[PDB]
Amino acid sequence: GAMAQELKERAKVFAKPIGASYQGILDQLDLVHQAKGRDQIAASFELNKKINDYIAEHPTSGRNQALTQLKEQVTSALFIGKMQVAQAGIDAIAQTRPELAARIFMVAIEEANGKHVGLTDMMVRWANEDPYLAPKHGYKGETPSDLGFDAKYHVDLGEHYADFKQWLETSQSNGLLSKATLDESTKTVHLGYSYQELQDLTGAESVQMAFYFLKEAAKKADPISGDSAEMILLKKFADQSYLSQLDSDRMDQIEGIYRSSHETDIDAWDRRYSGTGYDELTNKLASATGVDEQLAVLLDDRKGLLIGEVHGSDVNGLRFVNEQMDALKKQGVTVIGLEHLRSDLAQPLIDRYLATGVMSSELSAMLKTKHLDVTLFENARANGMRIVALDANSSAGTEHGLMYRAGAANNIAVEVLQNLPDGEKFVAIYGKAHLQSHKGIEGFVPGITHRLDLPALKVSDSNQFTVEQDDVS
Repeated sequence: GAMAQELKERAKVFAKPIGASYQGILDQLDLVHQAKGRDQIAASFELNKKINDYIAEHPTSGRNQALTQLKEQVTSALFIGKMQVAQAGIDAIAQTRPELAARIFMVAIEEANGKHVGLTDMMVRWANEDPYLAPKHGYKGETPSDLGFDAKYHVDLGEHYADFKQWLETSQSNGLLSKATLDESTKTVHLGYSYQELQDLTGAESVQMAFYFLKEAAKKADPISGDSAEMILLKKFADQSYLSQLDSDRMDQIEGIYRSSHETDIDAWDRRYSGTGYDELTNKLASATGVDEQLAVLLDDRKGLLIGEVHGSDVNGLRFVNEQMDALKKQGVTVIGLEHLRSDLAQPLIDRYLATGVMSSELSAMLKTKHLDVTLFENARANGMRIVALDANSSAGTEHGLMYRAGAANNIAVEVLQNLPDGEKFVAIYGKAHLQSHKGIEGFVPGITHRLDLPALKVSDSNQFTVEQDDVS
């Protein structure tokens, strides 16, 4: 009958029933109403995204222009006054990455107040050109709370589930990969390790095998793009909380790189370790014969030592520290720094060994991977010294990836080696890649040497120290 369907129709023209995607907008509004600080800003950006997503799927919906005005009101409230100066860049990122735009938005507020001018454009340029800041969906859905750890990935293995299960349980029976839980019902694995942390445990054949089937499983999920296995795991199987952690940390490092370029006194460094300062130091160091009085020159009002090693053999640093450890102890050295290990996981393992005297399996696997002598850790514990890991959690094809690592290594070196107890020196071992400063078109990052006010050193097979010159194009 013509009656009804018509009666049904204007029941809709008046009060249209709440759809599944309009409800998401109505719920997103409640977040804008209740949230404070940065969360409220991010919610507003997420609101605009859900509005823009709604209009695309539903062009003829009558809610469009009502939502369009709503988006206008929100956008105007956000970028009022001096905030419109960087509106274009931020709002462009907010179209795909609301939470990332919010972090930059907070910086833009401080820059509207005169603080750290130029940081906003730097963080925008990074978010547009650095692949690691590209839109990363990750895994969204049901996540277990039974885990005794914070899962970084939720990888669906599929056909490689059987082979992964074997090498995982083989590793867990050896005290490796403890933070990992399987689920055959979904054939997924709740992994608590990053791509970088697994790579430092590949010294054990059991882990490297499981690492293989993991990387292969990711390539099955996305063989159409040019993304590496590491990138796929982030875009497809990464935990949402972990992605927020990575984005937050990566924003902090850019801000760290920014402040390093203005506040680090390079003028004093070049006067002390370059030109005349380099000549005065080299000649005074050359006059010293034997190990002990050479260390006296190098630690003459200097917080520590920076010895460099390059790729291949080149391990005089690791050899000198192990053999002449008490010679360092005499000079006041109490800390030994290694760039060979990543701080986030290696440091609790090292501290537990230095305290109990028992080396865990996970630490033993790391030492095997990085070809580190266990005798070093034994002599360090016997001498009451502390070994610290100095590497960041970054990758080993853009320039931004190298600048991130160079800056993140600086922050680690600062929070560990810069402010030791008065009288305590240190001996850190870096590659010659970080003892130098990064001078690229896309930015500048001061080297470890600059932020720690120390020269770059090189020790020969005859235990003779020579001061390396700064690499400047």
